Amino acid sequence: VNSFSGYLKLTDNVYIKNADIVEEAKKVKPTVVVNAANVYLKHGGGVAGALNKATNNAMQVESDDYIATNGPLKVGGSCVLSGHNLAKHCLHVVGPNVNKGEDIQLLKSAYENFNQHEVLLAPLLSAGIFGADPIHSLRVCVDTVRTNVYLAVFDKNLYDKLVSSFL
Ligand SMILES: O=C(O)C1(c2ccc(Cl)c(Br)c2)CC1
Repeated sequence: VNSFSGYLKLTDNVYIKNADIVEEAKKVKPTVVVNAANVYLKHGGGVAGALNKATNNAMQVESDDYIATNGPLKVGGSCVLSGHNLAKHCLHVVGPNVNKGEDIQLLKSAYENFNQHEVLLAPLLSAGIFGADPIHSLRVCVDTVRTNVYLAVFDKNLYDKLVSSFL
């Protein structure tokens, strides 16, 4: 039993809700919140910009030190950093950005990072400003993630479309 509330159950391990991931993280304080990161951990907009804003820029400060030490992530890769006031940990995951020409096949590799964590609060990878079809992202999530994932979808219209079209 966990504290996630109001989710629709899609499969044995995947759950979904129309919610602002920032507000959901502040309420649940999950062990892991997933960020929709880029390779530079520049949290400018989309989910990343919103999460970073909620940390009063502490996420960005920590991320800049991470990059200075380690260099950029790979597309499809991830790193674990602090969750600050939102979660115990933040798993920064880089899905391919279609608006940069990146290979959509890398979306499966991106979701594989979730399997290293038993339970996660997450957005749909490569959705929103990353330019992929969120219906496809949900399909890849369900077919790749085996651990327990709670998906927050900000847009109500999109949430209803994802549910109504789910096979
Ligand atoms: O939750 C949402 O509405 C969606 C999303 C996902 C990731 C990012 Cl980065 C942004 Br922006 C938006 C899925 C469309």
